[PDB]
Amino acid sequence: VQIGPVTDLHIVNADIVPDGFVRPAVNAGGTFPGPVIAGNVGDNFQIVTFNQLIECSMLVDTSIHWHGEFQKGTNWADGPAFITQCPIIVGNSFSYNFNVPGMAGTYWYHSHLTTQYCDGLRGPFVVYDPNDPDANLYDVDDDTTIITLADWYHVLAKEMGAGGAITADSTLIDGLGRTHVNVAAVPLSVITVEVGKRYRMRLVSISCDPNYDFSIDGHDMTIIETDGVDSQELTVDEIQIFAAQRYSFVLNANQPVGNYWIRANPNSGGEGFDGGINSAILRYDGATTADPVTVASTVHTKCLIETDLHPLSRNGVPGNPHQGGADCNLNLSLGFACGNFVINGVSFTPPTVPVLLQICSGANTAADLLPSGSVISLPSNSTIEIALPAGAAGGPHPFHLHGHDFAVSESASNSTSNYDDPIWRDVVSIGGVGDNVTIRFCTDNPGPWFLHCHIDWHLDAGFAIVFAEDIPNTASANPVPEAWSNLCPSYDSAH
Ligand SMILES: [Cu+2]
Ligand SMILES: [Cu+2]
Ligand SMILES: [Cu+2]
Ligand SMILES: [Cu+2]
Repeated sequence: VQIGPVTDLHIVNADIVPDGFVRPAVNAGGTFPGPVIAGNVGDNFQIVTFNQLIECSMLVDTSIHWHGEFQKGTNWADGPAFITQCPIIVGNSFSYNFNVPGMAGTYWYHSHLTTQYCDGLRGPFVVYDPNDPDANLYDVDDDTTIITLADWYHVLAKEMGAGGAITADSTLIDGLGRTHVNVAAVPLSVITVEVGKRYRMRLVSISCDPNYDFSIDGHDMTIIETDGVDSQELTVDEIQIFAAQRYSFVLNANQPVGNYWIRANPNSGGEGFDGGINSAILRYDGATTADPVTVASTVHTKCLIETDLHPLSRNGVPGNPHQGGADCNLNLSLGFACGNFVINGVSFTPPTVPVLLQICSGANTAADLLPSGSVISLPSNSTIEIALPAGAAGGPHPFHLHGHDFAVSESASNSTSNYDDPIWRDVVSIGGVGDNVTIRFCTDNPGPWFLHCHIDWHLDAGFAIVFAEDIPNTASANPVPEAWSNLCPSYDSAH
């Protein structure tokens, strides 16, 4: 279902059984995944989030992030708990009121408090471009062509331990799928196509953890969008999609009428497709209603390599064409030890006062801000470079920056930098030991912006820092509604 751009969104508890196993959940909009929130580029979004949570097992507080939305001038509406706001308490509501100028494409929204989004609060967010340069490449782009991939757990997030290797109990495609262990024959999702039509498939990772090897038996996929960024056409037969990444791909339904397996193999949890785990069904109108009997190609011959992607627009790369050819170039030490992750030797633990409130209250520099050593200040209108050399315990880590997208100057498993025409995106795999994934952006958005691994269990384990961008201009750029100012007093009073 699609709602927005002006909408209510109730946050409720519900037991659900997507793989046949009932357990508690925290749901946005009553459903799993949440309803698609949609608008057109430049629209004003006004999302009234009513917190009606009762089940403490998964926390009754909440806070919602709009993933890949820049939130310029509205840092207060970003969502990360104790970064830009205190959580909303049960019984209250809060209006996320923001614009999306300049942005179109496929996004998502999730709880940004603790590991709550694992427990169900996740859904797609699409900004339609009425002048999409890609439009002519397909016949169908609508709610039926959104494909979410979700890891699902039989153990409540709050009880995961942590960390501590944690693994999912099934893979859900459009909210249905089968349990990895003692697989029960429960309903699979169907994606219906018509012979000869081309589809804009919007592939959304709403994963708390695993990355997926995504493929469709017998069919090609032509990538045209990555994390909101129109790309030149790239035809692949497999897509490794990491947590919180998005791709639009054109599917040309050019195979014989029939049933074809859709496959999403996670990097942990159940391996293979026995009993139809890691599966959904691509069904042609006119096919018998039966499970597919198709097989994957023994070797995928054109799998997505990220260095093959290039922006549709002439984005280029900011700054100078050599490592550290930036106004402010950074290299972070990313570590894991004794169950916790560190950035520059500091594991992230959420502050009592949100970083935004700290700045609004009078803080002027990173040194003034809590948590100590968990904030790096950035000057305005400056080319930033961030190298994120991998090696920390598993891995591969999908790093994500709030309030910005970025040029991927260096990709996973390839030590050749691209300062000419690399894809821009908002979440990127930093690959493996010896890799040196590197990103560049320009500081044109004052506010405290989260940078973290998007494996939620790793975020909770402290793999995060805040870029406090243009601290002196942060209050003037981001005026707050009284409801925002009411959040922390209500929250602290209740706790
Ligand atoms: Cu996110
Ligand atoms: Cu985000
Ligand atoms: Cu990680
Ligand atoms: Cu985040």
